Amino acid sequence: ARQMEALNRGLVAVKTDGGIFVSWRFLGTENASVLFNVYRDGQKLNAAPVKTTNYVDKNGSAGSTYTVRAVVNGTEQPASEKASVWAQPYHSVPLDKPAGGTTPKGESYTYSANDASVGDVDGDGQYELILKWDPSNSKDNSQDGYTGDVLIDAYKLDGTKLWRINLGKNIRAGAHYTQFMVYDLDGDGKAEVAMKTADGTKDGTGKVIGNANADYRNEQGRVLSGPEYLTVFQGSTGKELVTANFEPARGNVSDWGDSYGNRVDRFLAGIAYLDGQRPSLIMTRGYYAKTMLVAYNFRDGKLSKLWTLDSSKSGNEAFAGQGNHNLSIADVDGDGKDEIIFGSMAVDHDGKGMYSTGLGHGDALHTGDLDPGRPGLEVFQVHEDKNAKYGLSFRDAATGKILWGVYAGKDVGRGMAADIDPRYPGQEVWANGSLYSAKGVKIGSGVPSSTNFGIWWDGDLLREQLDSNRIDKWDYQNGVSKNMLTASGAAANNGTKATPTLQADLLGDWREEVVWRTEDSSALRIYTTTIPTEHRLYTLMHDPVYRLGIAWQNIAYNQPPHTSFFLGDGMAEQPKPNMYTP
Ligand SMILES: C[C@@H]1O[C@@H](O)[C@H](O)[C@H](O)[C@H]1O
Ligand SMILES: C[C@@H]1O[C@@H](O)[C@H](O)[C@H](O)[C@H]1O
Ligand SMILES: C[C@@H]1O[C@@H](O)[C@H](O)[C@H](O)[C@H]1O
Ligand SMILES: C[C@@H]1O[C@@H](O)[C@H](O)[C@H](O)[C@H]1O
Ligand SMILES: [Ca+2]
Ligand SMILES: [Ca+2]
Ligand SMILES: [Ca+2]
Ligand SMILES: [Ca+2]
Ligand SMILES: [Ca+2]
Ligand SMILES: [Ca+2]
Ligand SMILES: [Ca+2]
Ligand SMILES: [Ca+2]
Ligand SMILES: [Ca+2]
Ligand SMILES: [Ca+2]
Repeated sequence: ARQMEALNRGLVAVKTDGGIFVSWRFLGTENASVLFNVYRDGQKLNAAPVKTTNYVDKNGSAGSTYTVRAVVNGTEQPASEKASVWAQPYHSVPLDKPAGGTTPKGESYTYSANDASVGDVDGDGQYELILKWDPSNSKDNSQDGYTGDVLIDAYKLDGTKLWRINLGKNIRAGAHYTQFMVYDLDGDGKAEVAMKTADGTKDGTGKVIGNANADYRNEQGRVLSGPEYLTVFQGSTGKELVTANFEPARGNVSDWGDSYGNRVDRFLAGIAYLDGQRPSLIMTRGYYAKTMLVAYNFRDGKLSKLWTLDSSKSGNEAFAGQGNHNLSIADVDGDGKDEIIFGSMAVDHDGKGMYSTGLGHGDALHTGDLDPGRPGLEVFQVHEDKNAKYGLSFRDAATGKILWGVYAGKDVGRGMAADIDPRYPGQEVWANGSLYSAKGVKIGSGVPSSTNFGIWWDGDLLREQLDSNRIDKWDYQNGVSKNMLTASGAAANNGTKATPTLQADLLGDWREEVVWRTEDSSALRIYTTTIPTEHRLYTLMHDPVYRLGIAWQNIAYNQPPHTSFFLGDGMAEQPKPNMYTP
């Protein structure tokens, strides 16, 4: 059994024209025989216990409050936490927008709300939002220039700002720099926050790490010298718990494949259950050429290093040049322990390189049960090298064997995987203007109008699409996308990537919520679906691959999360998660 979060009922109630829509979690600790009673202000609404974890109360009002009681072995359990009614289709979390600044070159910049993650920092079973702020002069690794400070905040859903960490002048702003992990690493029931830090990083209590005044910014506005640190911060306070020297260490900038400072600063990170029971922290560096991955534990108040994979070591040459601007984490070989899907290569739970497809770097990656007729997980990936044998590859996750691929002869920058067509079993995949079945059979002539995120939003087991401030649904019979939601007043992030601040099943039933910032970053808006469903599934945060996907969603070029099992049309009934909570 794996350590997973002790979650509350996640009860939510939302005003609609047809009454109050109520939804809640089916928890990983609950059996299939569990049913529910719904109460409005202490009065039961349903004559018989309901199975599905959504309910429409036609008689409810904006002033109503709700509780749910589980019915276990014929006996009603204590009431859930109380839920009030959302007067809007989204819940707003007001933000403390940081003031703008000026760089040493006299350039002004302002802040916008950017990537988020979630963790329960106080252990009450409700997630907090951990938000990264982005200065308007943040930089790709290919670009020279100074950047504003990167700020990381924690908010409760009620709008309480718990803390701000300022990573300081020695941490450059941009997609590929700070990769922040939020997770209960030590198993006490409370999340911590881990990331790369430097001299001058200021914790949530205002304490500066290392050499407070050291300035290692070069004239390119890059930080290519000086110490580098790894810090675990307390989730509730942002206080520094432990700081160690960061590995993978920089060495020489040129070790990584250029001298101007691009390849050296290509970071990814993850949470992986390397021991099959408890989480470990993964920090990576490099992917275009030299590539390193290091694993750590944070347990019993100590940070410990577990292993290193270094492509520059004799025997590891095949593990250079393969990584994406993203990764996945999953138990692919069935031993209960997590492996790392690092673009075109994979790394075992003990840090040993498993395989490389040799197809090289790409920009999108999907690891899940894509072909439910083929035992094991599958990885769908796209490839940037115009001379790659395949521009899109669909492989056995464990062995790396290519099941099918298609030559593109060009950079294929986007690819998606989602069950959008029930006429073909399993998840469809699309890239480079074509849609395919899980078996590689081209379907029709179109593709969905986005190739970004997949989201479970409506009531059916097919997956919808998310891009920018929109949720769309694929009309598979007619081969066209149609809009389901346009979140007016909400904005996506990261320029052409057009990503939400976060997509995750963070409250209510199994459908995924979306967190988008407002245009002016004065608030985050959490949208939860009010489309009824006949289906009950365990909260996705209790799935061992989905939960890990939420932890890495922020990293570099944000990718959508996947479940460890096939969730889609014609799916088998999912088994209870094998888990315990702290
Ligand atoms: C942009 C940058 O922001 C902070 O790190 C400090 O105020 C520093 O002096 C300034 O140069
Ligand atoms: C306010 C504080 O001032 C100095 O100690 C450093 O510049 C540090 O990075 C900054 O956070
Ligand atoms: C400006 C922005 O920066 C990063 O998020 C990505 O490179 C994206 O494609 C670009 O549009
Ligand atoms: C939309 C906007 O685009 C780019 O300029 C930056 O990457 C920023 O972080 C993002 O939110
Ligand atoms: Ca909490
Ligand atoms: Ca903890
Ligand atoms: Ca495994
Ligand atoms: Ca293994
Ligand atoms: Ca790329
Ligand atoms: Ca499979
Ligand atoms: Ca399908
Ligand atoms: Ca659906
Ligand atoms: Ca939900
Ligand atoms: Ca990102």
